[PDB]
Amino acid sequence: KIIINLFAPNLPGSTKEDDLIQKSLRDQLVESIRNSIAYGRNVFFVDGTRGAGKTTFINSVVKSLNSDQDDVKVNIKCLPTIDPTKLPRHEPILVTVTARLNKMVSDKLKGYWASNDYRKQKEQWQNHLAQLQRGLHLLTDKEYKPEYFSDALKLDAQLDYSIGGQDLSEIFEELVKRACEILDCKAILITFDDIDTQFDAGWDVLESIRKFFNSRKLVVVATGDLRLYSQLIRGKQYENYSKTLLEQEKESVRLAERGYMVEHLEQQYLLKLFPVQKRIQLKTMLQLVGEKGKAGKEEIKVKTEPGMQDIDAIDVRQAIGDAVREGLNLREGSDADMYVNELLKQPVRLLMQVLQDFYTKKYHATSLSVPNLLRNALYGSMLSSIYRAGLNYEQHRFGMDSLCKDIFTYVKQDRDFNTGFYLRPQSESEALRNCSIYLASQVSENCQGSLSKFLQMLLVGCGSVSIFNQFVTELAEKFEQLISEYVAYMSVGRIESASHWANRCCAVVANSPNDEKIGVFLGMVQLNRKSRQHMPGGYKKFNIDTENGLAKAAMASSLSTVASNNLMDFCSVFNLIGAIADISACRCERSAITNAFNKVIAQTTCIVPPWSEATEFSDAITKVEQWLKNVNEIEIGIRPSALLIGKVWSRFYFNLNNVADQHKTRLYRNAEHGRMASQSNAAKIMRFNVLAFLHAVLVEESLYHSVSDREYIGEGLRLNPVTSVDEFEKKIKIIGEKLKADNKTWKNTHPLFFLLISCPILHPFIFPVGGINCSVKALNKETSFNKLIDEIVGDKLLSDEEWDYLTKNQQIFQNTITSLNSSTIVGASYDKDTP
Amino acid sequence: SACRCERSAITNAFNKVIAQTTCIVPPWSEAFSDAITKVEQWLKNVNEIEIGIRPSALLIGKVWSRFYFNLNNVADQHKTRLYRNAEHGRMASQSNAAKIMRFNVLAFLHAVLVEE
Ligand SMILES: Nc1ncnc2c1ncn2[C@@H]1O[C@H](COP(=O)(O)OP(=O)(O)OP(=O)(O)O)[C@@H](O)[C@H]1O
Repeated sequence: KIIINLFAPNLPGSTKEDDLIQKSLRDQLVESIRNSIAYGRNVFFVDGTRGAGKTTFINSVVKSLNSDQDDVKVNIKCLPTIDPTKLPRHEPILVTVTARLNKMVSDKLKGYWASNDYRKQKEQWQNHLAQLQRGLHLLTDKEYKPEYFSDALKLDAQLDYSIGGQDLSEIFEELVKRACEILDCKAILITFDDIDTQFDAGWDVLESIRKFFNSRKLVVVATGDLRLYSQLIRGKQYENYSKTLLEQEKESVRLAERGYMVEHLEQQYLLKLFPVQKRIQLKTMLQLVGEKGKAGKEEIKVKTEPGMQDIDAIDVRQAIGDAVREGLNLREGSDADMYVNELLKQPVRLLMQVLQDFYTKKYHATSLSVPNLLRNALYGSMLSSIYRAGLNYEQHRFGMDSLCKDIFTYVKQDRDFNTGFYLRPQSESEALRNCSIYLASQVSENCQGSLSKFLQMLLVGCGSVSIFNQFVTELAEKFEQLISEYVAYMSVGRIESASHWANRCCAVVANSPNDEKIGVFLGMVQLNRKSRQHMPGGYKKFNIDTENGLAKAAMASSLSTVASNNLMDFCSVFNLIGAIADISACRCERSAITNAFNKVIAQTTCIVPPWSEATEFSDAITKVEQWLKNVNEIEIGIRPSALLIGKVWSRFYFNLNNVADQHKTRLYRNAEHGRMASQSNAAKIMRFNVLAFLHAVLVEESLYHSVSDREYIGEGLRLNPVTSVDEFEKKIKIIGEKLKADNKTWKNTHPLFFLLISCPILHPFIFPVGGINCSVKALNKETSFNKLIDEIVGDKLLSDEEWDYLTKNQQIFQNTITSLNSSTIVGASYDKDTP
Repeated sequence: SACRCERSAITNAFNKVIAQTTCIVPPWSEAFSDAITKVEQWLKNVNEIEIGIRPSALLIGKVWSRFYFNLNNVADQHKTRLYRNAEHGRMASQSNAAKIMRFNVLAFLHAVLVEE
């Protein structure tokens, strides 16, 4: 039963019983210490990294040994713990030990009453101390005076030392023996604190232990890190090599053999001092409480509130679980517990300061933004790792712009361009591992409570590194110059708008001239700006004026042109998504919504990246204004994570790869008004580009969104819709009834998909006139698809007569695209027809 | 091979291994309801048998070595046996994609079998 009170100071000095994390080792060491005496140098080493609690451990060992020392068969007196870092820089350790030993002895003489025995054993003690003072210069001398030879040849004493000469260890050995007689103890414990704070001063501890602490009446307990003593020992065996030899034999053959010798003298210097059978490894908090399935060797509980009852105290893994899950907006499972495990493997001081800072402000805040509490808690603890890894550190500049830059500068060092945006604690280095949980808190804090910041992190944050894992990585110091150019061109960290990112993102996927020269790309299709001959069928140069209402608005938000030797023109889904990320940010006023469609269309000049060789429109605004009304009351309960945004991009990116190549072929002569799956056109590619985003959001919303604990897709193969709709239709059908079963609505369980499926900007792209897979029986799926969508959003996207025109083989369309199918894709050969 | 052999978790874990996994090229590049049921008793046997598994470092290394070399021969001898007609056929002189992957799987079973 171990309970840690977070509102207590929780310091190594101010830690009483009943909260010792190391209670199994404290008892195990003490009995093993007593066993050694009850049965030669006797040194116990308590291993452990920095912040493990080594000072707190020995502090408990002395407390558990000084109690009932005379009430047990083997009496062991303990000196106060010696801290090698806090001692005077030049004070010998033997001086410190003797000074602390003299105080213990003198205090015992003042407890005696028989003056005959008091005076008999005080003359001996003063004689031994005076003899130690006489020979103390042997340590603090830079030369050997010839007149000291008389001291070695003096025998004017009754000691009758075994070996001749003024051996200081011999003088100290009987000094300890005299002290044991006075204190009436069978041994004396010399506890040495760790040297981790300043480890160059721990050499005197090592040399003193092996020289003067060899007696059977001395028990030495020294803690620290063997990884740190090894560097101290190795650097001192190198000082035994003459400087001239090192300078004259700098070549590898003899240099390597010397290094083999030093590591082979270091190895046995540790084995001589701290024997393996006596070392004790301090267990980190993960090894105590254990995992969910593995039995917890101990039971650690945390008092997360002031005045909390002992029964009320909650388990530490649950306490970390609450902070990690709510702080990162993350749901119970492998991903949430992967962060919790990493926080447990942290040094105890670092972990106990994350919890202390998080739960102190959490309680104080109520007297909420839990992700903000964890962001500040992790910022302070992982600050040394943030500085090392080069992440943003100023707190007045925290925001979306200063976060997407951090995600790019993190995966660049992590080298995980495929899954780095997940921000999982997987990096081998501890600095990048520490930043991963801090960055995850940053993403779960900024994007929380707003849909606009979710899409900016999706495109600018997660996307920018994927648009680097391809289309920029083939060009690769040159790599650091490529990074410098790429982030300056795309202006990540200072983006003007999400749409502005998409237009630059259009060029990089365009300034990489793909094979077959077809102007069909990942999530973007090129369209001709000029008219020529040789165009069969109804294919024609794209004209924006053909579309009406939302149809004109939807393309205007999607069209993006880049200035080059010739003005390329593109229709991307990133521009469509970036437009949504811009409308959501602004207010519900009509004036601001109008500018969103008109931020890029006719006032931007997207020069190619340097790494290249060369009214009814008011009705459209009304629908967007109505949708923005929904966003401002639904997005307040959104809980996006760094995992969800990373996952949603991953599926959305994978689909855009499938639809890119699976439609690079089906661009045949009769593809206009495509009705079979073997014919595709600009209305087909863009329909599944948009439907890819609506699916990636849909499938991994229920999978990973923290608002709904349960899973509503159920168990099955989560195939994604490419050139088809049944894959999307299968999942959207089966989700609907489960919420009715659980008495939950579509908006309070999948707020992200509900908002994006009800966005009028992408509504014309869901059912383009050109893009409809009205097969003999697949049209029933789309008929169900339209019915499901019309019920999710609450409004009929297309009227009964409007739907019949798309399926059955004039009409004006104010809600669906019209001229996209007739558009001519650059680099497409319109000579081969569908067979 | 997961823990607790939970009929739902085994189903949940089975859908992960069959889900399509897409990955990008490395930077150093120049370019079933009754199916889950049959898995249940397999984990019933695994949890009551794997306790006795005593895999050495040499065992794991050696089994791979036979496993690594066999797939070299399979990818080399069948590298030219993709003829025009009847690769499924009747004899071993011709090879198809269903027997390149048959001997690749059989190589793993053999390498485990022979050197265990
Ligand atoms: N038994 C314990 N109970 C409560 N908190 C503990 C305990 N052990 C360690 N801690 C926490 O971990 C921190 C580290 O303690 P400690 O000073 O012993 O570590 P150290 O870094 O190994 O030692 P040093 O201060 O000598 O460098 C403490 O300040 C405290 O916050």
